[PDB]
Amino acid sequence: WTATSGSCKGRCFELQEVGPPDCRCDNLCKSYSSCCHDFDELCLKTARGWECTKDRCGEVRNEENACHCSEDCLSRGDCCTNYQVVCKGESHWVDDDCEEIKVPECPAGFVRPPLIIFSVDGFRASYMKKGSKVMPNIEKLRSCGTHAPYMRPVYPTKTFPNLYTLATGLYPESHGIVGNSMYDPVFDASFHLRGREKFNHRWWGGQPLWITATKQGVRAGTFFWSVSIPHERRILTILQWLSLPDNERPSVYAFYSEQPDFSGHKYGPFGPEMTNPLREIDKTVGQLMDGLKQLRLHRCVNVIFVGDHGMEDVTCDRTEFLSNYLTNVDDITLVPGTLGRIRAKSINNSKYDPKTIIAALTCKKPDQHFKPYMKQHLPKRLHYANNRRIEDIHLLVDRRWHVARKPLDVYKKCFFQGDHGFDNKVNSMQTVFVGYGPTFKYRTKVPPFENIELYNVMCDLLGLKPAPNNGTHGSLNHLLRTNTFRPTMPDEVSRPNYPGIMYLQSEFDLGCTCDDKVENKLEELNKRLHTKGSTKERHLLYGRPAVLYRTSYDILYHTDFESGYSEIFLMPLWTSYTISKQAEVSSIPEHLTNCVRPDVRVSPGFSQNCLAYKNDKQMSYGFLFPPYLSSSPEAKYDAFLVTNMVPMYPAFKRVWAYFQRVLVKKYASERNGVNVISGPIFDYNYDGLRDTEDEIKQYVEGSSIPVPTHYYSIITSCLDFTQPADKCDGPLSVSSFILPHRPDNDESCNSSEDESKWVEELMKMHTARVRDIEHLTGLDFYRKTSRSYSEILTLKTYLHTYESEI
Ligand SMILES: *[C@@H]1O[C@H](CO)[C@@H](O[C@@H]2O[C@H](CO)[C@@H](O[C@@H]3O[C@H](CO[C@H]4O[C@H](CO)[C@@H](O)[C@H](O[C@H]5O[C@H](CO)[C@@H](O)[C@H](O)[C@@H]5O[C@H]5O[C@H](CO)[C@@H](O)[C@H](O)[C@@H]5O)[C@@H]4O)[C@@H](O)[C@H](O[C@H]4O[C@H](CO)[C@@H](O)[C@H](O)[C@@H]4O)[C@@H]3O)[C@H](O)[C@H]2NC(C)=O)[C@H](O)[C@H]1NC(C)=O
Ligand SMILES: CC(=O)Nc1ccc(C#Cc2ccc(F)cc2)cn1
Ligand SMILES: [Ca+2]
Ligand code: NA
Ligand code: NA
Ligand SMILES: [Zn+2]
Repeated sequence: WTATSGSCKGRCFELQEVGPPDCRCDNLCKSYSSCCHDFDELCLKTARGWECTKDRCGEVRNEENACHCSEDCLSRGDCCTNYQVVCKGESHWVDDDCEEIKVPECPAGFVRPPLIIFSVDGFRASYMKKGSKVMPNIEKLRSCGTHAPYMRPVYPTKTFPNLYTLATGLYPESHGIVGNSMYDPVFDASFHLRGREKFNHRWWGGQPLWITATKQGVRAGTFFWSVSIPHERRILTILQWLSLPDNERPSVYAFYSEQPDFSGHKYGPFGPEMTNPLREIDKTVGQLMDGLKQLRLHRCVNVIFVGDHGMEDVTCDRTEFLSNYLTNVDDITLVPGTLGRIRAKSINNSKYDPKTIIAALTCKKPDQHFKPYMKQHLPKRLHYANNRRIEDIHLLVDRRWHVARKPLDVYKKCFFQGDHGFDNKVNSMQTVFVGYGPTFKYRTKVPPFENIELYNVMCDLLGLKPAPNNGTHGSLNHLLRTNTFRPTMPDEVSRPNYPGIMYLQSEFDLGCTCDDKVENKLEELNKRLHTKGSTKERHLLYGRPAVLYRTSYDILYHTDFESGYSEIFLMPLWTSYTISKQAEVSSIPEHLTNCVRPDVRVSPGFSQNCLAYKNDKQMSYGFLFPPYLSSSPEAKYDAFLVTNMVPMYPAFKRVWAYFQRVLVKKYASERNGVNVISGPIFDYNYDGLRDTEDEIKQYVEGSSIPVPTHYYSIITSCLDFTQPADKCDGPLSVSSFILPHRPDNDESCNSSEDESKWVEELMKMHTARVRDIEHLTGLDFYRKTSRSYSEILTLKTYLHTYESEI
């Protein structure tokens, strides 16, 4: 019940919402059916439109008008945004040359430059070039301020998961808005786009920017706007709030536009109908900047122009139906469209079986436009698993397609030509970023970055301490003229041991054998230097990775590679090696095929053993430093040490062997040498974070050798590829991946072909940021370079996407 019988007199768009059943006058009351009776009359005036004309100049104040052109409107803070232009001979902000804003130029009583976030729904990155003719205010913000060629959204590339990521710095799996439709089995409640359930606070996790601000005593404008409040009124409300007295005035504001997403759904991203919504957005930006200039705030306010996601071409006739694959279609609930999520229709039917649902959906038709995944097998870069609201079965849908349960769902539920929600690496889903103001750089282009990074920067812009989030604070310092945050390297928690020769061969009973007794002060002086770290500067280019947790591990040096060997996990945490452009690939000699050699630096009790692999019929083994890339026949023996061995399913060895035999050398040829760091990952609870040993769910049968869920590599080279990787004077270039360690290659529909047709395609799909590998391993990489730490943080958040150029 709301006793809507109170009044909005002097309360229009009041900043704190008043508790039921007193009636509300805040920018969200319309959404809750709870506004006072006079809200429309008082708060949504429209008389006379939004622009001053010649004849209203100096008019007698008439309180009915939407905005005012009377002489007092500046002191009252409610002129039309073009007031000074029409009635005082002033120029529009877009007509003025840009002039660097070196310092904030603020009216008295402003303690800090305000931040205004102008968020646009569906604003695809290429609109900045393609619509440039019809967006002069936006093109000025972009060319005068700081801009990226595009900004990567999070998955799924839907509206609320992305806007709430902007507000919290968290992945959707952590903030909890994981789609535009959700079931929470703990609440036993559902969230939908239409409805009042979506307003319940318990859907919304983390701490959004407005709550961070408020807790730290910075006032905030209310971010959410009811759909029927027109854009001109949203802008005028923000400008009026900007005229409040110092003690009441917010420092942070948001504007939001439903366009161009609205029209994009109907007409497609580049439909001829799309020119007008882009014109109209630009004109709204023009109103804001003219209003700020009127208030003398246009060289004081930081303005962010930011999208939530792009828009792709999608039509009714590109729909795949689960009824064309499954017979039990009525025993499932599908969340449909640009991604799929599948669960059982009833918790009381124990015949529904996820494993056979997946198998019925896997590589079933030659041109199949979706791929089913258990959520924990999705590419780790999506970070889309660790939330009870995400269903175990997921369908990644090819761009341009939908998935639906039954054809009837599509014509009885064509109507649309655009949609979004696809994989966040897809070029059509990329969106925009522009920062303009005293704290942003002048005329600067920065590389593309992910939207999870903005919350930190918005906190920096406001002098706030960010709540814990998924951004890497300092990675976007290069966007800012000042207020940068000066990160420091995490402290190493565990220091390594440097073991020497301590064990005789006969102490090992590992059931390993090698044909190596086919056995000189010239070459034994050398073996010794190699085991002391004499070639370490060649293979360890950026320092040893730091171990950020408590553990026991050994550095092991070799001619061709260096490793950090875990006495707890019985395998390396990392193995580092450099392949120059000139390197040669050799084979594994026939007599060495099954060779495994005890490492006399590491005790039997902390080594793997060969008998465990012999007795584990499902599990085989691979090596981290590959024998194919040994620098000489004698160095090759080092590659067969039991301390370089890791457990691998046979199906996985197919991938790993191709990467190591063919692709490392291809990359070294293309990139003028590479440094590779590879290693195992254990993430059995799929939370994106390194497992402790007591979380391991699978071991090599009858042993304490844990089986990894993934294997990573980080491949680093010189950004200026005229310089060799091992002799690089400036910025680095990196690509990385996190390959799932699976017992089948069901993910790859072409796997029965030659590895040259499918392996690299798999690796690309599992591309990753160094930062993702850091979370998964508790390691910190690049600790010793000649680069600034901020630059290294930007490199660690880089993602190599393999899309073509936008
Ligand atoms: C990305 O960035 C985020 C934020 O830093 C990281 O997420 C954090 O991870 C840590 C480590 O796991 C979590 O710590 C654990 O927290 C609980 C306390 O839980 C409450 O307090 C915090 C702090 O205010 C809240 O933010 C929590 O909010 C979660 O739950 C509510 C629902 O209750 C929901 O509204 C939120 O959306 C959010 O859900 C997500 O997180 C939970 C787990 O917390 C997860 O189940 C869910 O799927 C969602 O993803 C919450 O109200 C504490 O009890 C734990 O202690 C236990 O473990 C120790 C081990 O030391 C045991 O000894 C002990 O007995 C306990 O059992 C943890 O400390 C932290 O909550 C979490 N924060 C958020 C906001 O998610 C991610 O890890 C980052 N991702 C990557 C890849 O880096
Ligand atoms: C009817 C309807 O949907 N209204 C609506 C929806 C969303 C928003 C937002 C937002 C936002 C989040 C994070 C930001 F950093 C900036 C803006 C405002 N109004
Ligand atoms: Ca984990
Ligand atoms: Na052997
Ligand atoms: Na085996
Ligand atoms: Zn949309």
